[PDB]
Amino acid sequence: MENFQKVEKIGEGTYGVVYKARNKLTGEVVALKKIRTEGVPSTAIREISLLKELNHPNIVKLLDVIHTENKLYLVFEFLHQDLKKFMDASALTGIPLPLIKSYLFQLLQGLAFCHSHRVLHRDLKPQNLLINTEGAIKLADFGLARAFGVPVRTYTHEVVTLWYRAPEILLGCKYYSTAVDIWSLGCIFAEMVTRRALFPGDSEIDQLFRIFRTLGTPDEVVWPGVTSMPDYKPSFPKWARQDFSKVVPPLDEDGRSLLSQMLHYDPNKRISAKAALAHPFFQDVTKPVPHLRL
Ligand SMILES: NC(=O)c1cc([N+](=O)[O-])ccc1NCc1ccc(Cl)nc1
Repeated sequence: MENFQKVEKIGEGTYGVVYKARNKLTGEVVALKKIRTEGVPSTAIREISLLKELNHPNIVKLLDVIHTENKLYLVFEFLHQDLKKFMDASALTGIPLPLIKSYLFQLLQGLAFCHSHRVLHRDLKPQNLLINTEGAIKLADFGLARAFGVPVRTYTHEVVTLWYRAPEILLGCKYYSTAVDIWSLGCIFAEMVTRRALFPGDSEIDQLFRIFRTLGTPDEVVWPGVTSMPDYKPSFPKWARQDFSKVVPPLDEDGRSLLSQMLHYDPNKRISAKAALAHPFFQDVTKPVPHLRL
């Protein structure tokens, strides 16, 4: 590192390996992601560079985009833990409702900000949500999907998680909208509540059918235009919708109501982040401190 000092290898992101590193000069501790290939598309560097100006308290700060030696590195502010690890650590007792609500409220503020600036995430998941000791939670990797390209694999034959993908993406829609992020966040909200992934599909069709088995196979009534989607097949089985009370028990009606609006099939009916922030569920929102063991 011409200016760093790898503290250790965090993990293996969807784009490349991620390291915790310390800037030798400033002494700042950061997350360094080496991006995956043979020249680095100039189209990508310009788009990524624009994300440096996208700051909000609930968005992981992109500190630098380094294009040198024909390689691409992204330098991000560092946070000590992700929501996936936190949920596993809170598996026995569950994350307290006040903290679940605080986190959801903060993530929606983060999404409202990105979306108002025409920036989508497209691949939200527990591992991309970072938390600190102060009770803050932040979204990591916003806009990388568009700037770069389709995921599929990390960089070393690793299985892409489809659990949080919106149905319109699974049905082959080529144009993503802000709604895909709201869907993923609804899936995460449900998971924090029940302590089990809502739709743990192990293939694109299994993912789609797990959604259908729970929310009902969509039709033209609830989702105008669904039967004309690229990958829609008239042969899809027709499952009846399950009662929401059985999906995320023992969540209260305010919570179930908000979740139902975040999981509407029609992306156009799906609630926006701005509107979700005003939902009665957040009437008593607070900002608790989590018990974090680092
Ligand atoms: N910005 C970051 O700090 C960060 C970035 C990526 N990533 O993919 O670019 C992954 C995890 C991250 N932190 C959470 C974390 C998790 C585990 C450990 Cl040991 N230490 C920190």
